[PDB]
Amino acid sequence: SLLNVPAGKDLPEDIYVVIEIPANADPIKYEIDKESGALFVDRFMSTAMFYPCNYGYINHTLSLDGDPVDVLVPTPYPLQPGSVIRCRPVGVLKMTDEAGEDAKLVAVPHSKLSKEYDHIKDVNDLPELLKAQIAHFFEHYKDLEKGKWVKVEGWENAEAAKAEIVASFERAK
Amino acid sequence: SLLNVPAGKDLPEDIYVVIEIPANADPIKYEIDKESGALFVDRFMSTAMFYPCNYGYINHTLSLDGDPVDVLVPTPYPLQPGSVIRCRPVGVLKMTDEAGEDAKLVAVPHSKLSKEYDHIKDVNDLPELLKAQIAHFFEHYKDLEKGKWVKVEGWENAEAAKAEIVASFERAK
Amino acid sequence: SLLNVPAGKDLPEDIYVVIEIPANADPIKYEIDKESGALFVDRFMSTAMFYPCNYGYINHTLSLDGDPVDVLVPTPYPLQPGSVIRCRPVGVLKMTDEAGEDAKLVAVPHSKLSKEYDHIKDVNDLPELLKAQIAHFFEHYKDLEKGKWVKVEGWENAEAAKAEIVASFERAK
Amino acid sequence: SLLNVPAGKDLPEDIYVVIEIPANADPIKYEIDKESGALFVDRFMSTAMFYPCNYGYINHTLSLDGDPVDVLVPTPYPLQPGSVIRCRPVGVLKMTDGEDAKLVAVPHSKLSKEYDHIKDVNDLPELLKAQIAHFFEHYKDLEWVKVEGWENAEAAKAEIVASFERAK
Amino acid sequence: SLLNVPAGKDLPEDIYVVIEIPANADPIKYEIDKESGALFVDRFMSTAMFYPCNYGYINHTLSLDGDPVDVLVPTPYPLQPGSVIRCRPVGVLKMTDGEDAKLVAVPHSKLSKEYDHIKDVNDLPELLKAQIAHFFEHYKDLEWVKVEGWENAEAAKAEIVASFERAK
Amino acid sequence: SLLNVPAGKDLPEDIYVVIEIPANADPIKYEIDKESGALFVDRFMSTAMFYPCNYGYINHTLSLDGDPVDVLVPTPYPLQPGSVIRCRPVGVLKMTDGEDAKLVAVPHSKLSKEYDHIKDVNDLPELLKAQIAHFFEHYKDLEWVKVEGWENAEAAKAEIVASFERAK
Repeated sequence: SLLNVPAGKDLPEDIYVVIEIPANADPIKYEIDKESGALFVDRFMSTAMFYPCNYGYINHTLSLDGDPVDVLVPTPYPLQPGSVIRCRPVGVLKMTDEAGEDAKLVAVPHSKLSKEYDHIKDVNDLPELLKAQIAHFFEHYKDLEKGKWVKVEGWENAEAAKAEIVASFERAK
Repeated sequence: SLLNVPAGKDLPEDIYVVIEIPANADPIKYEIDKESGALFVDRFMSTAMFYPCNYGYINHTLSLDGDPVDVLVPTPYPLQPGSVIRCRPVGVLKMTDEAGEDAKLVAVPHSKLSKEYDHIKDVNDLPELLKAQIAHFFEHYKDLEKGKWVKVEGWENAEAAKAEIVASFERAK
Repeated sequence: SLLNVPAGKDLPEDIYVVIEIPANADPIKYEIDKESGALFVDRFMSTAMFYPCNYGYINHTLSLDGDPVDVLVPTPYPLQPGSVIRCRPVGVLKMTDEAGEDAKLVAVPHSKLSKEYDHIKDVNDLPELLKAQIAHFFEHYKDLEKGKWVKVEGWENAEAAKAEIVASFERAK
Repeated sequence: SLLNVPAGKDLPEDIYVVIEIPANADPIKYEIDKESGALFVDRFMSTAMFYPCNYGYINHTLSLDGDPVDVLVPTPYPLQPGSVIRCRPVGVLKMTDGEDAKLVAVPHSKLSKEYDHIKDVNDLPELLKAQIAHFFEHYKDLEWVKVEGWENAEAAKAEIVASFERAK
Repeated sequence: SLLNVPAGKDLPEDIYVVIEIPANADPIKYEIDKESGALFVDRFMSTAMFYPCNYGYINHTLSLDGDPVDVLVPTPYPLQPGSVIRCRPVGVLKMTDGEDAKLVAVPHSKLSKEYDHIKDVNDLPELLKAQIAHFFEHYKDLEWVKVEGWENAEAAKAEIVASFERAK
Repeated sequence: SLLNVPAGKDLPEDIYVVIEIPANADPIKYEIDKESGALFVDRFMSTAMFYPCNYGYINHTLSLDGDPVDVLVPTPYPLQPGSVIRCRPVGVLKMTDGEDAKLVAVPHSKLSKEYDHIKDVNDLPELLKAQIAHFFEHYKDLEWVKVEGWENAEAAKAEIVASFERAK
């Protein structure tokens, strides 16, 4: 089951991300139940927006918010909700919402799966448009939800990202 | 696995439905094997029709036909086969086929996932067109299958639906 | 889980095939991890080609290459990656790659699921165009991958196919 | 522009069919406006059904009901509404609702060889023929038709010719 | 050909809307070239958003900004870019970026009954009305607009009439 | 109407490309009929391959093979068959089957900035350039071509100019 998926081959350089929401999909926010490993519908997004990247999490990680580390993974084509992709950390989007601090990692597919992201070694190597869309997205997707708000603080490098993976992995024990 | 999915949070008001066939999909009738929890192809429908709603079942229920209670769930967008959605009972379509009596529940997404179905508290609140299409569908999808026939008897309220859920849940023990 | 799926109802006549790649899909090569039963992204194909059939494997089989027997399954509509379909053996495509000998079976949906393939009792009954596309595909999909090469040797009948299923099934014990 | 398309290269064997509705598509019934040649939305179908084949007409034809000869064209993939496809007549589904007829035509061999074996109505897959009948029999239920039967390639050609001359 | 489409059967109650952008589609902003009538790619949207409704214009109309009256049309399924749909005005979303207005129209009852109950702007689903405002408010962020509010069916008709006469 | 589209705003730097085949679509080869301007089905491809880019031509051009200059245009999302997109030439893939050439053009900066960095053929992603070569090299296998190589933006412009003047 997805529950048995490893955090990665060689953390924090080599990780697996369990996909929950494909890029460019209909406004359905899926989430993998951590008890059954099944794909649950979290909710139908209220805004007319779509995820700019595939969104998921790293298994066997535990962050301060109590949940696993979530990651955005750009790929040539949208992935199946519930699939596992091997990728590597390149940065982190830092923000704050009605609950407190939030941080989402950005990771690109591993060289074994494609050589299109080999030159992307850090947050500053990602296409600027993409970065702008990701920020804009998180900053506005919950707008039609009363009580929820998001403020994008900024981006951090691969080091900070790998830092979060290792911290959260050790903490998950 | 899907096999471990609960019948619901608070039966019969709050239930989870395991989706097998998305709305508006290609003529493939999927079914979750109750032994493996895997999605099996039951058959390729012979008629040029499509399910008007997402179709699935409530786990941990056992009706008189020997199988779990099946439900039709309307949503804004088609759901992934094998996903679990939290919804609530609003009515039941009663019919008879070559095997005997058959009844399929209609349930709408729970308020947590969307507020579009809050005003739909009973079978009589559902759009008439939708009800007509659901009946028409079940009454004709097996037409090109020799030996199978369906006759729609009628609709019943939320009470009758919740009655079926509770009966079948207790019976599943 | 998919890991618990049987090789078939009555080998080698009646088998189940676990689907990994749907026909006519985007260039993503999926693969079911044999440890978790989860769907992993193997890689993004480099060529501008798509699988002519649904591609998967028979569970509980072990061939000489160390992996389960893989099968190509034509259907009216593309199947969900990770679904299980009941079909029957009609032939085998024989070829050789940079690793050595390779053979892929062709199987058509079982009569229970559809009556469109009943007249297809052997490799020679398959549409010639289809056979040409399958061969062409395997012969060129890895062209943009340095080190990999494929040479199609030829087709064999239902007998040879059933032979491979039985050998690999017994060997998997 | 779509209005300027000919009935075909060589009636009634070789014809051009203007596609209005694609096979396996959403229940939106489009129709080319004979005045502008633009694609109009005729109506949203009310039954949960889809056309088992692409659906269109042969331009420059006039059947007794005042409309051009309409045809169903099976293809390996759905065509674009408003595209034109070269085919050859293979049969006609007769029915009554007055009297109505829908021809079946397959892609001309210049576009594909997948249909060379289908010379007549009987050559068409039984299931396909059965899905077409059922569809036309039931798609207007929530709004009626009775399927009379199938007629041959010659009958199909006869309908094309009559309607074409009749259009002149 | 698309240029030859009329403003409608009976302005301002019964109108034809030429669809340029489908609902829920990829972020590609198309626009019909008023000179050729062909479908041009205006630009690729930079925000991760999609039109909650089909978007187009009423031919033969001229608003103050030199363009025809643009309309948003909700349908059960996305329409084809370049298709024409018969509708009836139900409201207008006002905003400023000069001043801008976007009418909302629903499918004419001849195409569907699903909207007969929507006689006015208030009849439209609150969420739908809220997604339209937010979209127009935020889709050009990465390239600005301020939503003033919603006006009624009468206001909508008034805009159609003025722009139509103004086009003459 | 599609016949009335110009070759571009400013040849050979700024050109309009009429798209006939979308990127990543079903193996249906469409082509705009130069007589009606309607979208015709040329044939159903027999190989399991798809165009890695949108494919079309520059209207009002006449290459030596009697056809207009054909172009491949990479976009973030597949375009609609029959739409027109403003681009700028960046290269040309040469081959022999007589001699054949296919220009590559990217979206004009007015539509997107995602391609401003691609000034020449070498600027195009190696993989993309490699998928285009392989595709044209193998798509007609089940029905032949040999890829000669890639030429620059200047070579591309030269082809546009010659064919345009030649069309006059």
